[PDB]
Amino acid sequence: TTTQSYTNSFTRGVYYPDKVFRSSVLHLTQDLFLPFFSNVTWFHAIDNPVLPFNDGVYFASTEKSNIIRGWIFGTTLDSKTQSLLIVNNATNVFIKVCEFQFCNDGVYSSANNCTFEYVSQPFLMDLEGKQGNFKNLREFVFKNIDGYFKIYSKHTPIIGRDFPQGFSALEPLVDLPIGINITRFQTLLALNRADYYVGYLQPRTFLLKYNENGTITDAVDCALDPLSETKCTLKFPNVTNLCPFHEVFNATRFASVYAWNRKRISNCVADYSVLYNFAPFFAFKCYGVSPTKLNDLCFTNVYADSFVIKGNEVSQIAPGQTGNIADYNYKLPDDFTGCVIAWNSNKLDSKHSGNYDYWYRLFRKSKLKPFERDISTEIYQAGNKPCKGKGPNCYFPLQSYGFRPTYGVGHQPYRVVVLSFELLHAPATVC
Ligand SMILES: *[C@@H]1O[C@H](CO)[C@@H](O[C@@H]2O[C@H](CO)[C@@H](O)[C@H](O)[C@@H]2O)[C@H](O)[C@H]1NC(C)=O
Ligand SMILES: *[C@@H]1O[C@H](CO)[C@@H](O)[C@H](O)[C@H]1NC(C)=O
Ligand SMILES: *[C@@H]1O[C@H](CO)[C@@H](O)[C@H](O)[C@H]1NC(C)=O
Ligand SMILES: *[C@@H]1O[C@H](CO)[C@@H](O)[C@H](O)[C@H]1NC(C)=O
Ligand SMILES: *[C@@H]1O[C@H](CO)[C@@H](O)[C@H](O)[C@H]1NC(C)=O
Ligand SMILES: *[C@@H]1O[C@H](CO)[C@@H](O)[C@H](O)[C@H]1NC(C)=O
Ligand SMILES: *[C@@H]1O[C@H](CO)[C@@H](O)[C@H](O)[C@H]1NC(C)=O
Repeated sequence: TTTQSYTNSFTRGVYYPDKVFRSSVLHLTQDLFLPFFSNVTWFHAIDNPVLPFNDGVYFASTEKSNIIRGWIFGTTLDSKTQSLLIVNNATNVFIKVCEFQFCNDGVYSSANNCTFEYVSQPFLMDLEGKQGNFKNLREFVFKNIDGYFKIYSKHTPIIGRDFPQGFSALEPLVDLPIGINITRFQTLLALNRADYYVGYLQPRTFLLKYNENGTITDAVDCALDPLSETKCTLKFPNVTNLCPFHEVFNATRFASVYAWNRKRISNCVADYSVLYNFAPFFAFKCYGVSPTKLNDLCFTNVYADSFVIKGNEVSQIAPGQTGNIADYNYKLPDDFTGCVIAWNSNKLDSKHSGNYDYWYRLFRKSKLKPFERDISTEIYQAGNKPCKGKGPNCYFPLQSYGFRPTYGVGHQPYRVVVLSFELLHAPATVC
């Protein structure tokens, strides 16, 4: 079973917003943070309630050695939507993104459209002074800002008070881009023959005091108390491996725009001159960076979203645009920093007697959020009758991009690959 008693969080759950060292400074940040004094649910164990996930979750736990392994994320937690899994097995982790089926207790039996996994050093550290009284308190913070699942942690012992209220910062451990939809949240247990602290983050403005050593000593909220609000107001590397752009441009089944195959590029040397050779460029509209000055810049990560679309939709693809593709199929974010590449390909998307392999979505319940995929076949509703049967007033969502060797250029196949560069203060992986 379990219990759902409520307690107070006090001044707890503040993590270094960036990776920028600061000294004798009173830097003010706006991001997701756990509100000061803000209602954290303390649970027990002796079944395992699936907790809602929104705007990140603050998770703390006090245990003897180990009874909590990891966490599960995703939506509907079934074999119809991709899901996460972060079990800290033994002295390592097991992070992965896969459409997990079920276990109802080997935590999954899914080996389908999965892979896309990330392993790393274990997130569980325990030390004892020859005695078990050293009940170290493990605090974690997770968030899913436009994917890029972020994870923060900090282990601190000498827990003489239930949920110490003293200040404690949180250091990041790993930042892997899952790029999925997360709404639910669940936790794993262990075996044997008082923990589960859970708080939710909300968008707040924090004012943080930084020590000369960079350690965050004190922080004050700016939306909690009149005094707090007033106080707030007054306050290239050793790489030679050429990037796989070759395959990116030498693929044969650049997917349809309804499933934009995103390709992450890292640990490589990006000489775009090869990118200039596998494509008589018809459109090289770069927004965040000048294409001439691309060989003197270092990007922490590069994303190569590849999809073939029609001619007008090439002009459609741009930051802040409109159309049946820019709303329901692929929406580039407004502050895009990257390049779009669209050369012609009427030799691989054509044949006599025709071809209709490709696809696109004219019918979605809402607009597509920036960099989000929506692969699903649901009949669009009309009137007040939910169909899923197909016909008038009952429409299938995606209609075909049937390509043939003889259309006008406005209808001719256009191979589009869009590069999303990362120009932000962080370890440079691509140069
Ligand atoms: C910031 O860094 C200083 C230089 O390392 C710290 O001073 C030291 O403190 C350690 C023990 O904490 C001593 O062993 C050493 O001799 C020296 O005095 C200083 O404490 C630290 N300030 C912090 C962590 O707030
Ligand atoms: C906060 O916790 C108190 C004590 O259990 C409870 O009465 C109150 O309703 C909680 N507020 C919210 C919004 O959860
Ligand atoms: C946990 O599972 C991962 C799966 O890749 C494995 O690499 C790791 O070695 C395991 N943990 C251990 C044995 O410490
Ligand atoms: C994987 O997804 C494709 C469509 O994207 C679907 O046809 C296929 O059945 C899926 N496989 C599984 C079971 O994950
Ligand atoms: C994440 O989950 C919801 C429900 O599954 C889904 O509609 C959407 O992709 C995400 N949330 C919203 C409303 O943006
Ligand atoms: C490259 O190797 C040299 C020699 O070992 C080392 O000093 C340097 O720090 C390395 N650079 C990077 C970015 O790893
Ligand atoms: C792909 O094939 C070879 C490399 O295998 C290359 O010469 C050719 O230009 C490539 N074609 C395109 C369109 O990228």
